[PDB]
Amino acid sequence: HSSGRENLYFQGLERLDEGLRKEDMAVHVRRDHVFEDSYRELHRKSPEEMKNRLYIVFEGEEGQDAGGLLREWYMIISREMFNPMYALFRTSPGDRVTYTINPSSHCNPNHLSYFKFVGRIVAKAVYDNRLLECYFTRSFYKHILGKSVRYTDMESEDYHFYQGLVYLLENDVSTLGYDLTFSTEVQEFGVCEVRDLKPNGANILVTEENKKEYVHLVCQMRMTGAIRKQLAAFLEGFYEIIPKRLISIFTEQELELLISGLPTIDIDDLKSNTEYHKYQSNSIQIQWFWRALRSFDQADRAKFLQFVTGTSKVPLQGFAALEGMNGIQKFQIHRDDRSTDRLPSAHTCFNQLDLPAYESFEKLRHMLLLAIQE
Ligand code: NA
Repeated sequence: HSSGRENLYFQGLERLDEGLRKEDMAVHVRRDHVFEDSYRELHRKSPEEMKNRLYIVFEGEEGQDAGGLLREWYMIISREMFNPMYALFRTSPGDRVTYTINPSSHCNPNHLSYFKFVGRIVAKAVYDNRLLECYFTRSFYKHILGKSVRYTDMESEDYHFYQGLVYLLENDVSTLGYDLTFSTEVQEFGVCEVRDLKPNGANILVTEENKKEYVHLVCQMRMTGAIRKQLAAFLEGFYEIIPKRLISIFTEQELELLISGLPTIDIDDLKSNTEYHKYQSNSIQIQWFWRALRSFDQADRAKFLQFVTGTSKVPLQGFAALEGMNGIQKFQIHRDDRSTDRLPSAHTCFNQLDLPAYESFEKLRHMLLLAIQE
């Protein structure tokens, strides 16, 4: 990552700055109105204007340290961005801690422009190497990167539908008893429609050799169909500061770490807050697991967390506060029992690692690491 790519990205960004001389720029804001005043103050700016040094003025409160204020301000925008009152962002039902665009955002009639704005902010922060406590779904990170969602990502977004997809994948198409079509229901702006996944989609049956393309098409549609206009607006704001070709250098895991930064994983904390199914605390590959995880630099530790959890966010209260689809859910490890040439797999909504009974430490370590990236 730092092995070349991150650094080209800075090189390429600095090259667009060539001959841009930045200014200082006021943000006049009231304390109880920080978010909306900030919108009013910045949304009509140009992208180039938006690359200026911000300094923030809190109306009618005593003169303060500019640096401390800007930091304070970014923190407020971070939390207020995700305030349910604006109806912009909604939590992952699987991962509880992560956010995407709320399909019901249209009840705020400014939502479209607020989405462009929040896009500009996120990208300004990244541009200026300011870290935000913003934690999105991996599907959302994939959207910024222009990367397609895999059916896997559906487990924490729509459990029943994901279960539907798995069933279709593992079964013969006439074994279903019913037959599917190249179309799904979508509720955009409150309105329900059945959208085709391709021309004449509604009249094209899914078959044994259709079903992969079907699964691909339906996930994209399901994940972005209600969201289209909001995403476009977000992506508009973001790409105006960081061009799409530049940001696309990163993977989805990397992108997240870039915005919010690298998390700290206290392994005594995590270990003290782990559950086991089929394995015991002292099963040999559990001991091997802990030994393995501890041997990871913090890059790989963070990526492992993303893998098993669906986010890089460590809870403020520690891993005893770890959450999942069914509520409070500790990290847990199961022995899966399928063949040993599998990689380990995760189901993030249950904060769950499925770990095969590997024959040796070195094999487990090597195999876990593989699972952590591709
Ligand atoms: Na999770």
